[PDB]
Amino acid sequence: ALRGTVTDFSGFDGEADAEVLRKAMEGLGTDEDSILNLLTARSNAQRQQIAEEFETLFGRDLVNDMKSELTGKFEKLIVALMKPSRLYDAYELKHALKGAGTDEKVLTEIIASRTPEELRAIKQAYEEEYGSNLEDDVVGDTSGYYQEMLVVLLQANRDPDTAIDDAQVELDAQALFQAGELKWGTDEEEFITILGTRSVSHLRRVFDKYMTISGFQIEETIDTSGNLENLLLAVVKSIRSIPAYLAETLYYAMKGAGTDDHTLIRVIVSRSEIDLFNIRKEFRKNFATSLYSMIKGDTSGDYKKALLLLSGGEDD
Ligand SMILES: [Ca+2]
Ligand SMILES: [Ca+2]
Ligand SMILES: [Ca+2]
Repeated sequence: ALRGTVTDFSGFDGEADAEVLRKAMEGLGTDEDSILNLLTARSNAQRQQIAEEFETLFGRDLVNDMKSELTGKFEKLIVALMKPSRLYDAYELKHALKGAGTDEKVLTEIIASRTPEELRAIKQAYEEEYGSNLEDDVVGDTSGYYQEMLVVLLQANRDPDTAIDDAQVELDAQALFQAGELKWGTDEEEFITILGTRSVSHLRRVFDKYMTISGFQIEETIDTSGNLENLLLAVVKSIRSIPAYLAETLYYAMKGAGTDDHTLIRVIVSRSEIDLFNIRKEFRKNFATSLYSMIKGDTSGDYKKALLLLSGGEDD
Protein backbone atom coordinates (compact mmCIF):
# COMPACT_ATOMS: atom_id res chain seq x y z
CA ALA A 1 0.00 0.00 0.00
CA LEU A 2 2.77 2.44 0.96
CA ARG A 3 4.77 3.12 -2.16
CA GLY A 4 7.75 5.41 -2.73
CA THR A 5 8.84 6.58 -6.22
CA VAL A 6 12.47 5.37 -6.33
CA THR A 7 13.35 1.67 -6.45
CA ASP A 8 16.47 -0.48 -6.93
CA PHE A 9 17.79 -0.13 -10.50
CA SER A 10 17.83 -3.44 -12.42
CA GLY A 11 21.18 -4.64 -13.74
CA PHE A 12 23.02 -2.28 -11.42
CA ASP A 13 26.74 -1.81 -12.02
CA GLY A 14 28.26 0.36 -9.26
CA GLU A 15 31.61 0.50 -11.04
CA ALA A 16 30.16 1.65 -14.35
CA ASP A 17 28.05 4.24 -12.49
CA ALA A 18 31.21 5.55 -10.76
CA GLU A 19 32.91 6.07 -14.17
CA VAL A 20 29.84 7.96 -15.53
CA LEU A 21 29.94 10.38 -12.60
CA ARG A 22 33.76 10.60 -13.02
CA LYS A 23 33.45 11.47 -16.73
CA ALA A 24 30.71 13.96 -15.72
CA MET A 25 33.06 15.93 -13.39
CA GLU A 26 36.75 15.32 -14.31
CA GLY A 27 38.21 18.50 -15.86
CA LEU A 28 36.95 22.06 -15.88
CA GLY A 29 33.21 22.02 -16.70
CA THR A 30 30.48 19.74 -15.32
CA ASP A 31 27.69 17.51 -16.75
CA GLU A 32 24.86 18.11 -14.30
CA ASP A 33 22.50 16.18 -16.56
CA SER A 34 24.46 12.96 -16.48
CA ILE A 35 24.81 13.37 -12.71
CA LEU A 36 21.15 13.97 -11.97
CA ASN A 37 19.92 11.40 -14.55
CA LEU A 38 22.05 8.81 -12.80
CA LEU A 39 21.46 9.49 -9.08
CA THR A 40 17.69 10.17 -9.31
CA ALA A 41 17.29 6.72 -11.00
CA ARG A 42 19.34 4.84 -8.37
CA SER A 43 18.08 3.88 -4.89
CA ASN A 44 19.80 5.24 -1.78
CA ALA A 45 21.63 1.95 -0.99
CA GLN A 46 22.89 1.87 -4.60
CA ARG A 47 24.11 5.47 -4.23
CA GLN A 48 26.17 4.41 -1.19
CA GLN A 49 27.69 1.59 -3.23
CA ILE A 50 28.35 4.01 -6.15
CA ALA A 51 30.20 6.26 -3.67
CA GLU A 52 32.32 3.33 -2.40
CA GLU A 53 33.25 2.37 -5.96
CA PHE A 54 33.98 5.98 -6.91
CA GLU A 55 36.54 6.23 -4.07
CA THR A 56 38.38 3.06 -5.12
CA LEU A 57 38.49 4.21 -8.79
CA PHE A 58 39.51 7.87 -8.31
CA GLY A 59 40.95 7.88 -4.76
CA ARG A 60 38.62 10.78 -4.01
CA ASP A 61 35.49 11.21 -1.85
CA LEU A 62 32.30 11.44 -4.03
CA VAL A 63 30.26 13.86 -1.92
CA ASN A 64 33.18 16.30 -1.46
CA ASP A 65 33.70 16.41 -5.20
CA MET A 66 30.03 17.19 -5.73
CA LYS A 67 30.20 19.92 -3.05
CA SER A 68 32.90 21.73 -5.10
CA GLU A 69 31.53 20.72 -8.53
CA LEU A 70 27.95 21.74 -7.80
CA THR A 71 26.11 24.86 -6.69
CA GLY A 72 23.10 26.17 -4.80
CA LYS A 73 19.87 24.22 -4.38
CA PHE A 74 20.88 21.52 -6.84
CA GLU A 75 24.01 20.90 -4.71
CA LYS A 76 21.91 20.75 -1.55
CA LEU A 77 19.57 18.23 -3.23
CA ILE A 78 22.28 15.91 -4.59
CA VAL A 79 24.11 16.00 -1.20
CA ALA A 80 20.76 15.18 0.54
CA LEU A 81 20.23 12.23 -1.82
CA MET A 82 23.70 10.89 -0.85
CA LYS A 83 22.98 10.72 2.91
CA PRO A 84 22.19 7.16 3.93
CA SER A 85 18.47 6.61 4.57
CA ARG A 86 19.38 5.35 8.05
CA LEU A 87 20.92 8.66 9.18
CA TYR A 88 18.84 11.18 7.25
CA ASP A 89 16.16 12.01 9.80
CA ALA A 90 18.74 11.94 12.61
CA TYR A 91 20.75 14.48 10.59
CA GLU A 92 17.85 16.85 9.87
CA LEU A 93 17.00 16.79 13.57
CA LYS A 94 20.63 17.70 14.55
CA HIS A 95 20.70 20.43 11.91
CA ALA A 96 17.52 21.87 13.53
CA LEU A 97 18.76 21.72 17.19
CA LYS A 98 20.47 25.10 17.78
CA GLY A 99 19.52 26.30 21.29
CA ALA A 100 17.79 29.65 20.67
CA GLY A 101 17.51 29.53 16.86
CA THR A 102 16.12 26.01 17.03
CA ASP A 103 14.01 25.02 14.05
CA GLU A 104 10.82 23.70 15.64
CA LYS A 105 9.12 23.05 12.29
CA VAL A 106 11.52 20.19 11.56
CA LEU A 107 11.39 18.66 15.06
CA THR A 108 7.60 18.63 14.93
CA GLU A 109 7.33 17.35 11.37
CA ILE A 110 9.65 14.38 11.84
CA ILE A 111 8.58 13.30 15.37
CA ALA A 112 4.81 13.70 14.72
CA SER A 113 4.90 11.81 11.38
CA ARG A 114 7.41 8.96 11.95
CA THR A 115 6.33 5.50 13.14
CA PRO A 116 7.50 3.88 16.42
CA GLU A 117 9.85 1.68 14.34
CA GLU A 118 11.27 4.69 12.53
CA LEU A 119 11.74 6.66 15.83
CA ARG A 120 13.80 4.04 17.66
CA ALA A 121 16.00 3.68 14.54
CA ILE A 122 16.39 7.48 14.35
CA LYS A 123 17.17 7.54 18.11
CA GLN A 124 19.92 4.97 17.59
CA ALA A 125 21.36 6.62 14.43
CA TYR A 126 21.48 9.94 16.31
CA GLU A 127 23.56 8.58 19.28
CA GLU A 128 26.02 6.72 17.01
CA GLU A 129 26.57 9.77 14.83
CA TYR A 130 26.63 12.53 17.43
CA GLY A 131 27.50 10.80 20.71
CA SER A 132 24.60 12.31 22.59
CA ASN A 133 21.05 11.34 23.45
CA LEU A 134 18.32 12.64 21.14
CA GLU A 135 15.75 13.12 23.90
CA ASP A 136 18.17 15.15 26.11
CA ASP A 137 19.26 17.42 23.31
CA VAL A 138 15.59 17.95 22.39
CA VAL A 139 14.79 18.73 26.06
CA GLY A 140 17.74 21.15 26.34
CA ASP A 141 16.73 23.18 23.23
CA THR A 142 12.92 23.29 23.76
CA SER A 143 10.48 24.29 26.50
CA GLY A 144 6.90 24.06 27.90
CA TYR A 145 4.49 21.25 27.07
CA TYR A 146 5.75 21.34 23.49
CA GLN A 147 8.90 19.70 24.90
CA GLU A 148 6.71 17.31 26.90
CA MET A 149 4.59 16.19 23.94
CA LEU A 150 7.88 15.65 21.96
CA VAL A 151 9.55 13.48 24.66
CA VAL A 152 6.36 11.43 25.00
CA LEU A 153 6.31 10.86 21.24
CA LEU A 154 10.05 10.07 21.23
CA GLN A 155 9.27 7.14 23.57
CA ALA A 156 8.14 5.37 20.36
CA ASN A 157 5.53 3.52 22.36
CA ARG A 158 2.12 4.20 20.79
CA ASP A 159 -0.75 1.77 21.57
CA PRO A 160 -1.31 -0.92 18.91
CA ASP A 161 -4.59 -1.19 17.04
CA THR A 162 -6.88 -3.46 19.12
CA ALA A 163 -10.64 -3.77 19.62
CA ILE A 164 -12.46 -0.40 19.82
CA ASP A 165 -14.04 0.66 23.12
CA ASP A 166 -16.61 3.41 22.35
CA ALA A 167 -16.98 4.32 26.04
CA GLN A 168 -13.28 5.18 26.15
CA VAL A 169 -13.71 7.02 22.83
CA GLU A 170 -16.53 9.01 24.44
CA LEU A 171 -14.28 10.01 27.36
CA ASP A 172 -11.19 11.06 25.38
CA ALA A 173 -13.32 13.04 22.91
CA GLN A 174 -14.87 14.74 25.95
CA ALA A 175 -11.39 15.28 27.49
CA LEU A 176 -9.95 16.85 24.33
CA PHE A 177 -13.00 19.09 23.82
CA GLN A 178 -12.52 20.38 27.36
CA ALA A 179 -8.73 20.74 26.92
CA GLY A 180 -9.52 22.76 23.77
CA GLU A 181 -11.99 25.01 25.61
CA LEU A 182 -8.98 25.79 27.88
CA LYS A 183 -6.78 26.64 24.83
CA TRP A 184 -4.35 23.74 25.42
CA GLY A 185 -3.00 25.53 28.50
CA THR A 186 -4.27 23.25 31.32
CA ASP A 187 -3.75 19.64 32.46
CA GLU A 188 -1.50 19.28 29.46
CA GLU A 189 -0.31 15.86 30.62
CA GLU A 190 -3.84 14.52 30.04
CA PHE A 191 -4.35 15.53 26.37
CA ILE A 192 -0.66 14.72 25.71
CA THR A 193 -1.26 11.14 26.89
CA ILE A 194 -4.38 10.87 24.77
CA LEU A 195 -2.95 12.34 21.53
CA GLY A 196 0.66 11.05 21.93
CA THR A 197 -0.05 7.49 23.19
CA ARG A 198 -3.57 6.18 22.28
CA SER A 199 -3.77 4.07 19.13
CA VAL A 200 -4.20 5.38 15.56
CA SER A 201 -7.64 3.77 15.00
CA HIS A 202 -8.87 4.67 18.51
CA LEU A 203 -7.98 8.32 17.87
CA ARG A 204 -9.60 8.39 14.43
CA ARG A 205 -12.80 7.32 16.17
CA VAL A 206 -12.14 10.01 18.82
CA PHE A 207 -11.90 12.73 16.15
CA ASP A 208 -15.37 11.82 14.83
CA LYS A 209 -16.82 11.59 18.35
CA TYR A 210 -15.22 14.99 19.04
CA MET A 211 -16.88 16.53 15.96
CA THR A 212 -20.32 15.29 17.13
CA ILE A 213 -19.64 16.65 20.67
CA SER A 214 -18.38 20.08 19.51
CA GLY A 215 -19.86 20.89 16.08
CA PHE A 216 -16.36 21.71 14.79
CA GLN A 217 -13.48 19.38 13.80
CA ILE A 218 -10.49 19.22 16.19
CA GLU A 219 -8.25 21.11 13.69
CA GLU A 220 -10.53 24.18 13.92
CA THR A 221 -9.74 24.60 17.63
CA ILE A 222 -6.05 25.25 16.97
CA ASP A 223 -6.26 27.49 13.86
CA THR A 224 -1.14 32.84 15.09
CA SER A 225 -0.46 29.63 17.08
CA GLY A 226 2.43 28.50 19.32
CA ASN A 227 4.87 25.59 19.06
CA LEU A 228 2.65 23.15 21.04
CA GLU A 229 -0.41 23.93 18.85
CA ASN A 230 1.59 23.30 15.64
CA LEU A 231 2.60 19.91 17.16
CA LEU A 232 -0.97 18.95 18.03
CA LEU A 233 -1.97 19.75 14.40
CA ALA A 234 0.97 17.80 13.04
CA VAL A 235 0.19 14.82 15.30
CA VAL A 236 -3.57 15.00 14.54
CA LYS A 237 -3.02 15.22 10.78
CA SER A 238 -0.43 12.42 10.96
CA ILE A 239 -3.00 10.32 12.85
CA ARG A 240 -5.60 10.85 10.07
CA SER A 241 -3.08 10.23 7.27
CA ILE A 242 0.73 10.57 7.15
CA PRO A 243 0.91 11.09 3.35
CA ALA A 244 -1.82 13.77 3.55
CA TYR A 245 0.10 15.60 6.29
CA LEU A 246 3.30 15.39 4.28
CA ALA A 247 1.47 16.52 1.11
CA GLU A 248 0.23 19.53 3.10
CA THR A 249 3.76 20.24 4.29
CA LEU A 250 5.01 20.19 0.66
CA TYR A 251 2.19 22.55 -0.37
CA TYR A 252 3.01 25.26 2.21
CA ALA A 253 6.72 24.92 1.40
CA MET A 254 5.72 26.40 -1.97
CA LYS A 255 2.35 28.27 -1.78
CA GLY A 256 3.67 31.71 -0.71
CA ALA A 257 6.21 34.29 -1.95
CA GLY A 258 9.30 32.16 -2.67
CA THR A 259 10.09 28.57 -1.72
CA ASP A 260 11.08 26.79 1.48
CA ASP A 261 13.65 24.67 -0.31
CA HIS A 262 14.88 23.19 3.00
CA THR A 263 11.46 21.53 3.48
CA LEU A 264 10.91 20.68 -0.23
CA ILE A 265 14.24 18.85 -0.44
CA ARG A 266 13.73 17.05 2.92
CA VAL A 267 10.23 15.78 2.32
CA ILE A 268 11.06 14.50 -1.21
CA VAL A 269 14.41 12.88 -0.29
CA SER A 270 13.21 11.31 2.95
CA ARG A 271 9.90 10.03 1.52
CA SER A 272 11.13 8.94 -1.91
CA GLU A 273 11.34 5.31 -0.81
CA ILE A 274 8.58 5.01 1.78
CA ASP A 275 5.32 6.74 0.69
CA LEU A 276 5.90 9.60 -1.80
CA PHE A 277 3.56 7.95 -4.32
CA ASN A 278 0.77 8.16 -1.71
CA ILE A 279 1.82 11.73 -0.96
CA ARG A 280 1.27 12.59 -4.67
CA LYS A 281 -2.28 11.10 -4.53
CA GLU A 282 -3.25 13.17 -1.45
CA PHE A 283 -1.65 16.31 -2.90
CA ARG A 284 -3.69 15.94 -6.10
CA LYS A 285 -6.85 14.96 -4.19
CA ASN A 286 -6.61 17.93 -1.74
CA PHE A 287 -4.87 20.75 -3.74
CA ALA A 288 -6.33 20.28 -7.27
CA THR A 289 -2.99 20.01 -9.13
CA SER A 290 -0.22 17.44 -9.48
CA LEU A 291 2.72 17.73 -7.08
CA TYR A 292 4.74 17.75 -10.30
CA SER A 293 3.15 20.98 -11.58
CA MET A 294 3.84 22.90 -8.37
CA ILE A 295 7.53 21.84 -8.35
CA LYS A 296 7.79 22.87 -12.05
CA GLY A 297 6.48 26.34 -11.15
CA ASP A 298 8.32 26.94 -7.82
CA THR A 299 11.74 25.59 -8.81
CA SER A 300 14.12 26.01 -11.75
CA GLY A 301 17.10 24.49 -13.55
CA ASP A 302 18.75 21.17 -12.76
CA TYR A 303 17.32 21.35 -9.24
CA LYS A 304 13.80 21.28 -10.74
CA LYS A 305 14.69 18.55 -13.26
CA ALA A 306 16.01 16.29 -10.46
CA LEU A 307 13.05 16.99 -8.18
CA LEU A 308 10.57 16.08 -11.00
CA LEU A 309 12.46 12.89 -11.84
CA LEU A 310 12.35 11.89 -8.13
CA SER A 311 8.68 12.69 -7.68
CA GLY A 312 7.21 11.72 -11.08
CA GLY A 313 3.43 11.92 -11.59
CA GLU A 314 3.13 14.56 -14.32
CA ASP A 315 -0.20 13.08 -15.53
CA ASP A 316 -1.54 12.74 -11.95
CA1 LIG B 1 34.62 19.55 -13.51
CA1 LIG C 1 18.15 20.54 7.64
CA1 LIG D 1 5.99 30.20 -3.72
